[PDB]
Amino acid sequence: GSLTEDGLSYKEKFVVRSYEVGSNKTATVETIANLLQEVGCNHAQSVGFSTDGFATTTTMRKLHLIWVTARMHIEIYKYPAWGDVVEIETWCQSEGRIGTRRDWILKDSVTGEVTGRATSKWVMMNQDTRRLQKVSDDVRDEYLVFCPQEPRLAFPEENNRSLKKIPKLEDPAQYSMIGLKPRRADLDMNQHVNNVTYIGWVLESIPQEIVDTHELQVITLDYRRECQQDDVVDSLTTTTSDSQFLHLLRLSGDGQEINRGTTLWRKK
Amino acid sequence: GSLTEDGLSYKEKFVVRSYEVGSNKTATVETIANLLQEVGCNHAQSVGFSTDGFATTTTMRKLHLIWVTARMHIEIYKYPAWGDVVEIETWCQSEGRIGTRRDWILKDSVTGEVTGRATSKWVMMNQDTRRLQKVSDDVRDEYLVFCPQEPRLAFPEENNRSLKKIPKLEDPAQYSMIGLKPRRADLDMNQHVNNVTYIGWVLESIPQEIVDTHELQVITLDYRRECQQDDVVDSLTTTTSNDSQFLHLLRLSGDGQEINRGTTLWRKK
Ligand SMILES: CCc1nnc(NC(=O)[C@H]2CCCO2)s1
Ligand SMILES: CCc1nnc(NC(=O)[C@H]2CCCO2)s1
Repeated sequence: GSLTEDGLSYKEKFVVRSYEVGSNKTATVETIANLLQEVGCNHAQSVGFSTDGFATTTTMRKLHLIWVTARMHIEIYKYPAWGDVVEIETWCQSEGRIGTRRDWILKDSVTGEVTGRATSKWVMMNQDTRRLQKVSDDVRDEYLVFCPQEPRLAFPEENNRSLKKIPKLEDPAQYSMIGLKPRRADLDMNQHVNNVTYIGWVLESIPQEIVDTHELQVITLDYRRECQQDDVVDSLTTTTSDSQFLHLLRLSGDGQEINRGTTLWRKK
Repeated sequence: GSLTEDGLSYKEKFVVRSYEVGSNKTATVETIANLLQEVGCNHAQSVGFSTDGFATTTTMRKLHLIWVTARMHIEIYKYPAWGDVVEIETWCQSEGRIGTRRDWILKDSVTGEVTGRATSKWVMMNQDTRRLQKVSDDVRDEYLVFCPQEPRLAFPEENNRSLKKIPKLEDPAQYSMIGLKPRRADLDMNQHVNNVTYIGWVLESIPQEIVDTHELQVITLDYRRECQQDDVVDSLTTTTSNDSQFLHLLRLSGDGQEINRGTTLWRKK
């Protein structure tokens, strides 16, 4: 993998591994989300960022500032099969004072066809107090030299699926998965729970019958609070409709919300 | 990756991914175990076996027979870091009428140094009734043409760590992790729980303080029963011992039915 000719985006190819496929003989949504995170880290390293979960840059590290995700939106049209080669292109962009946006384009390396696309919103915050102090003009200069100056959006459509307000799930939930805990495989270098784990936990409340008759097409997820290593999560789901669902992840005890989102599934 | 010049073993290189590393800034033991399974699958495809995790041959598929693991033994001397290139060499061998043995050698592609090695015992079994059976002549001749004829062992030593009898953990356990469940990421094409998941569940009862002051050197695990998709596991551990050793036990919560038992040896950083 490497930065493109203009240095304003990053490309990388991946072969789909045998342990990365699920009950469809094709890659799982956690494999796809993991591959997005991998190409995002390699892009951050190729431009001088911190390589950890946050692409910190200088003066941000001086002020104990980190980039945290607020929203993840993934759309998949064709899940790659075992042995397939998938090319992913990622790029960074400034969203004024609110934060950053990271986009991805998934392609089949054989047919050159777009088989998926993703978008994410990142907010700036203090690593210790966790307060979203997204105020810094000189910090914006250190990352802008790596972003395309003209807008380049994976989902360009005016007021699309990635910019929709997600409501809160009313109790009782139609489907649920209680007692979900992270394991050592789900933790990073600083022992924080991987962003891809939350996606997998959201889908643990989808019934097996839906997974056996449908394929996941769209997933919009909002990150409200981070799940600690010793925390326990409850996954909630209700059919809002193709099939559509409303999701909610909360701490098993107090019922403190960590995530909320929507999923759209298609018949096979 | 490809079969070697003689066609009796398989080699493959892997770059360590960012999501594959843990608290040590190096690959997790589940990443290592996953890479062994990946090169094992590619070796099985390159010689004509099934790629569903059972390495099934023509006659085996006709009689509803599959290959299932009975023991896993992994030894790691240096965990690869993010961005490192690790070369793994795997090969199969017949163990008479008991079953098969699959071995691995892990090397750093830069220094050519051996940074790990693994061994596994595989028994033949009816896919449906789960009854183990002795390897017949028709089946044996179909897989022997892919195994080296002279013995090639990753752990050659006379009475090594990979052929030791593992005892059963007496209650109460010193450490424990209750309510472990598999997720959709842990299931294969036929919805069976991945063999690497059991290794991760065994290590969930090791205290965080041991993980923060030591690195896992050896792991011997025995597979007694398979955990179903809707099953829940209890992980048990007791210190048996610079180095630290433990005894492990995985069992179902609703009955205490054993699925795994093993030993782990850790060394100071
Ligand atoms: C879908 C899950 C994720 N996708 N991407 C992730 N992370 C990243 O791309 C890197 C670059 C920004 C800092 O972290 S998490
Ligand atoms: C450590 C976990 C595993 N290591 N290896 C595994 N599987 C394999 O190598 C292949 C060989 C044919 C059967 O499956 S499971």
